[PDB]
Amino acid sequence: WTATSGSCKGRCFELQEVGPPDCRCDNLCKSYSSCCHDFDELCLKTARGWECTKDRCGEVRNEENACHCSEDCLSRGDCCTNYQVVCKGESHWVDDDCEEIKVPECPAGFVRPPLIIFSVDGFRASYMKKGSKVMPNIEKLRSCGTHAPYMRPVYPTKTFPNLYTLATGLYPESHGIVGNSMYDPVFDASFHLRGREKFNHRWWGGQPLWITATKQGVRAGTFFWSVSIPHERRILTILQWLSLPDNERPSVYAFYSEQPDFSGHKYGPFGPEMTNPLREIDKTVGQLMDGLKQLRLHRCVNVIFVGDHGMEDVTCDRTEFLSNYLTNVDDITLVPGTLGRIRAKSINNSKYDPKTIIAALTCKKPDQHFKPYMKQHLPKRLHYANNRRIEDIHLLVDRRWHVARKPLDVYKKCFFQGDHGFDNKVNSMQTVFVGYGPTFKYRTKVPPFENIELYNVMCDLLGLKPAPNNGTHGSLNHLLRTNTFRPTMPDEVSRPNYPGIMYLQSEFDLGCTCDDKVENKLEELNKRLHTKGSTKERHLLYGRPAVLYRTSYDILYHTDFESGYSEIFLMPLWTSYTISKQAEVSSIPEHLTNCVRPDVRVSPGFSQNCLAYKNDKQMSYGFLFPPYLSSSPEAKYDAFLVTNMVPMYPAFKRVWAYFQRVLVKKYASERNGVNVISGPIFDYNYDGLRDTEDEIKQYVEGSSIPVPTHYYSIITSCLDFTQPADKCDGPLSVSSFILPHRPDNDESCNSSEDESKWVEELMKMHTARVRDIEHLTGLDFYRKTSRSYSEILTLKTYLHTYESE
Ligand SMILES: *[C@@H]1O[C@H](CO)[C@@H](O[C@@H]2O[C@H](CO)[C@@H](O[C@@H]3O[C@H](CO[C@H]4O[C@H](CO)[C@@H](O)[C@H](O[C@H]5O[C@H](CO)[C@@H](O)[C@H](O)[C@@H]5O[C@H]5O[C@H](CO)[C@@H](O)[C@H](O)[C@@H]5O)[C@@H]4O)[C@@H](O)[C@H](O[C@H]4O[C@H](CO)[C@@H](O)[C@H](O)[C@@H]4O[C@H]4O[C@H](CO)[C@@H](O)[C@H](O)[C@@H]4O)[C@@H]3O)[C@H](O)[C@H]2NC(C)=O)[C@H](O)[C@H]1NC(C)=O
Ligand SMILES: O=C(Nc1ccccc1)c1cc(S(=O)(=O)N2CCCCC2)c(Cl)cc1Cl
Ligand SMILES: [Ca+2]
Ligand SMILES: [Cl-]
Ligand code: NA
Ligand code: NA
Ligand SMILES: [Zn+2]
Repeated sequence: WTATSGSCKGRCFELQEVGPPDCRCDNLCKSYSSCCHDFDELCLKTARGWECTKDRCGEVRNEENACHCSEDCLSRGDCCTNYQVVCKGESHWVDDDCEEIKVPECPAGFVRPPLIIFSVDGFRASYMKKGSKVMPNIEKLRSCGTHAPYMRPVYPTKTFPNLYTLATGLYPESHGIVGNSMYDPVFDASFHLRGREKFNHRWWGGQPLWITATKQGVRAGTFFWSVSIPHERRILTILQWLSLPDNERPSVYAFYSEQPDFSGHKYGPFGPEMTNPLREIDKTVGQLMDGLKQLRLHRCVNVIFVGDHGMEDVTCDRTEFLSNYLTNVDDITLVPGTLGRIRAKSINNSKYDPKTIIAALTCKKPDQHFKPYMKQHLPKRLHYANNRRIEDIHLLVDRRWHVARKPLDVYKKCFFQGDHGFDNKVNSMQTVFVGYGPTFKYRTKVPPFENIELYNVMCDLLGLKPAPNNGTHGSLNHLLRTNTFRPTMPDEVSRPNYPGIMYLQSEFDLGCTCDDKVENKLEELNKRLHTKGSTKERHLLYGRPAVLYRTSYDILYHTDFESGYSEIFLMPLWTSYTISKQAEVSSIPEHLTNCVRPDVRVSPGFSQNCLAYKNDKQMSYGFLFPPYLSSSPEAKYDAFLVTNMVPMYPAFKRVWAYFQRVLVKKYASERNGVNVISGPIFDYNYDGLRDTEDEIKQYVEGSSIPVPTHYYSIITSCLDFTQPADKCDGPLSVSSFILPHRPDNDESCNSSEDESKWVEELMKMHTARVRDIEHLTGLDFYRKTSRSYSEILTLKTYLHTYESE
């Protein structure tokens, strides 16, 4: 109950929120049924519209008008945004040449440049080029400030997950807003866009920018606007707040637009009806910038123009129906649309079984436009699993498509021509970023980056210390003129051992055999130097990775590769090798097919054994440095060392063998040499973080050899590909992957065919950032390069997406 009989007199859009049953005058009251009786009248004035005209110039202040053109309006801070243009012969901000803002030019009393976040829903990245003729204010921000060709949203590419990621720097799985619709089984509550439950604080995790600012003594405007408050009024309110006294004035502000998303749903991303909503957004930007110029703040404020997601063409006839796959369709709840989430309709039903649901949804139709997943098998790059609100069964829906439970659901809900929510690597889902202001660079283009990074930068822009988040702080330093954050490399926690020859062959009883007792004074001194790290500068190009947790491990040197061998997990954490453009692929000789050799540098007790693999009917083994790429028949023996061996399902060996036999060499030809670092990942609790040994759920039968959940590789070369990977003078180029270690290839519908028809497609799907691999392994790569650390941070956040332009 609200006693809505108090007044909003002088309280319009108050920044602090009052405790009911006192009525509220903040820009949230509408949504709570709690506005004072006189809110509309006093706070939502509209008399005479939004623009000064010639005859209103110097008028007598009439307090009923929406905005003012009277003489005193500037010092009252409530002029219409075009006042100076109409009544003082000023020019519009968009008609002025841009001039570098080298330093903040702020009125006295400003202790820091304010930050204004202008967020636009559904603003697809290509609108910047395609709509450029009708968006002159946005185009001026873009060309004069710092801009990216696009900004990658988070998955799912829905509105609240992304806005809250912008505000917190967190993956939806960590902040908790994992969709536009959700069920929390601990609360036993649901969350929908309509309604009031979305306002309960228990849904919203992490620490959003407005709370970060408040806790550190920076005042914030609101980050939420009631849908009925028109855009002109939101601008005028921000401009009014900017005129408060030094002690009351916020330092950070947010504007939000429902457009062009609202229209994109009805008409499609490029429907002819879309030109007008782009015109109108641009006009709103014009009003803000003219408003800032009037207050002499247009060379003082940092402005971020940022989208939450793009928009794709989607119609009702492109709907796949679960009723065409399942007979039990009434025992399930589907969260539908551009992604699928499935749970049991009732937890009393113990005859509900996720395994048979997945099987009934897997490769059932020739052109199937979705793919089912246990959430833990989703591409690690999506970071979409570690939250009780994310259902165990997920469907990744193809771009342009919908999934629904039954046809009745679609026609008893064609309405729409556009939607979003798809995989965040999809081009149509990309959105925009422009930074304009004293703290951003002048006329600078930066490479595409992910919206998880912005929270750190907004904290930098405001002199705040960011709460712990998923950005990599310093990876966006190149956007900024000043205020950069000077990060330091994390300290190595465990130093390695460097074992020499310490064990006789006959101390090993591992059940391993090798045809290798076939017999020099030149070439024994040679092989000794190789084992001491003579070729290490060839194969370890950027230094050895640092181990950032407490563990016991050995560096092992070889002619063709170097490894960091874990005595705890009985395999390498990392293996590093360089393959030059000239290198040749050979095969495994027949006498060596099943050869595994003891490593006399490493004790029996810290080794794998062949017998476990023999006894384990499901589990076979592969090698991290591939025998196929050995530099010589004699160096090939090193590849069969028990310390280069890792556990692999036969189904996964098809993938691995193709990557190692065909793809590595392909990349080295295309890229002019590559450096490769490969290894195992253990993420049994799917939190995106390295497992400790007591978290391992599966071992090679009858042994202590833990089974990886994934295998990674990091493939580095010279960005200037006229220089070979091993002799590169400037910036690097990287692509990486985290392949799921699965006992079947059910994920690849074409897997019964030749690996050349499906393997590379699978790897592309599981593309990753080096930074994803660092979280999963506790390692830190690129420790010794000739590049600045900020540049390396940017490289570590890079994702190779395999989309076209
Ligand atoms: C992306 O960045 C983020 C932020 O840096 C990373 O997430 C962090 O990961 C940390 C490591 O896992 C984690 O630290 C844990 O914190 C526990 C305290 O949790 C509270 O405090 C934090 C900080 O204020 C707060 O944010 C938390 O809020 C979570 O929970 C509520 C819901 O309950 C949500 O509203 C909120 O959104 C958030 O949810 C998310 O996090 C939790 C995990 O905390 C997930 O379960 C959710 O699904 C969701 O993703 C909390 O209010 C603390 O208790 C933990 O400590 C246990 O484990 C350690 C190991 O060191 C042990 O030593 C401790 O003693 C303790 O163990 C005891 O409890 C165990 C579990 O009950 C038990 O098994 C043992 O036997 C012991 O008795 C731990 O320190 C931190 O909370 C999150 N922060 C956030 C915001 O998510 C994330 O990893 C990054 N992602 C990637 C890929 O890099
Ligand atoms: O992050 C948000 N806005 C946003 C706007 C621009 C740029 C980035 C983010 C956001 C804030 C609110 S809230 O402030 O009202 N709130 C949050 C926590 C307590 C419950 C009610 C709500 Cl309900 C929804 C969103 Cl999406
Ligand atoms: Ca883990
Ligand atoms: Cl959703
Ligand atoms: Na086996
Ligand atoms: Na298959
Ligand atoms: Zn939308």
